[PDB]
Amino acid sequence: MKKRLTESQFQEAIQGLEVGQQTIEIARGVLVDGKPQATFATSLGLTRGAVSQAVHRVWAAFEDKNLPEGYARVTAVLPEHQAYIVRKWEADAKKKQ
Amino acid sequence: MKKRLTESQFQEAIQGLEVGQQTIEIARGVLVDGKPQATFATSLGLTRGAVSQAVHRVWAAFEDKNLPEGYARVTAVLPEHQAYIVRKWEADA
DNA sequence: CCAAGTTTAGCTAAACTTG
DNA sequence: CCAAGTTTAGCTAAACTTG
Repeated sequence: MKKRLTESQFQEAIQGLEVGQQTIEIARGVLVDGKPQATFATSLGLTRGAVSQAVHRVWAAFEDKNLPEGYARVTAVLPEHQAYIVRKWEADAKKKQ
Repeated sequence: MKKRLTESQFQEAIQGLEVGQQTIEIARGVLVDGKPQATFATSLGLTRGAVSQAVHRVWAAFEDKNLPEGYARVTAVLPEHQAYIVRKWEADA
């Protein structure tokens, strides 16, 4: 019920995004129009898991585009201490609330 | 190519991994016994994609465990400069 | 408790990649 | 070409989480 976009936010999310029209329609109805995921499961004959994933794809896409300014995602295999530091960097940024 | 394992690496690989006996059989058949994926596609009535995925789940598992002692894969969203630092570190291998 | 939503190994399609 | 293998959005099952 919580977790939502504007049309403008939504349009950003789906720009470039490689997904079909069903996914788009489901995500808009849920994220923009505040309708329950369950009415799309029912109406489309789909499990609730499928609908949660559809909504998730558009959600995730929006987040990947709204990372704090200047910030980058990074992944790497690191030795223990260097890995610990990344954990601490993040965790100290989470305990910045 | 062509990626392969002993039955002992294979076991190390899948330890702690949630994986069914079918994925196990396909992965063993291909990575240990050296058989081709197409074999299992027919014998089990699966698509090539499914077999290709089965082999992948185990291979990725092995990869994560043949990593050097203490080494860990990590992911984060950081300020560029800290990301720069992580890339610099990660290059050092 | 309840009902809605989440998660993840594992499947398909079908376009793509490799040798 | 073709044979075999890769990729990834989309789906399920059904345990688990959330409100």
